[PDB]
Amino acid sequence: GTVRKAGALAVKNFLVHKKNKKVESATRRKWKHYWVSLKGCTLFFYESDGIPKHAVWVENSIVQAVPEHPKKDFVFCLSNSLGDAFLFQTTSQTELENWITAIHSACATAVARHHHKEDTLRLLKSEIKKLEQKIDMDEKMKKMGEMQLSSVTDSKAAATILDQIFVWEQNLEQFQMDLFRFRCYLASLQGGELPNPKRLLAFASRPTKVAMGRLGIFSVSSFHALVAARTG
Repeated sequence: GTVRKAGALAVKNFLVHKKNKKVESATRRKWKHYWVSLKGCTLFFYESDGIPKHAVWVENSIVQAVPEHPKKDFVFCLSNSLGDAFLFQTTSQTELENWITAIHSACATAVARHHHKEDTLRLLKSEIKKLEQKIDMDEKMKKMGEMQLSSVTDSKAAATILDQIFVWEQNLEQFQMDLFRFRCYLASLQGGELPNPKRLLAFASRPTKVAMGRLGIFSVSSFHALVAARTG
């Protein structure tokens, strides 16, 4: 409940997930300036012309720099655990990095408290290892199922296997996203470099690539929103 970071930020809605379960582009709006405080795992927005006006819960979030934003420098994008994303602009490159580190650190903390552990670093490493194993197992089984398909003549049995193949496809996306997120949280705590966004995007399934094409956006942020929108 302590203030981890506070500062001036311009803010704009970027993706929204209202219904159901469909991520859409947010209606176009002016950037709005706020004094913004990160307390625990929540960003509080205060009208600079004066108790918080808005509050955004950012547990299990991902924050990514958007250096290629057209009209603006020091823009970053936070995608939450529900399928929404938000654009923020800060005052400098250093403060951008500071904001990323502080949000990811609050997240790392909230995760540790969810597993009732005090040693956040140890927990994150444990969760990272577990995900890596889940992923390895399900990639192997998925391949086994695909190969198995050509020797299954009964269409009902084949259909059931195809179902599980696609279930693994979706789960693998989610696991990869979660792993990326935990690597962000771990980097924040270690002063390490963030995981590679382009590597993550290579794990997008075909239906996700289609969806992104519909949003008109191919980024860690839109990928994350789509996955999270599945409450995945």
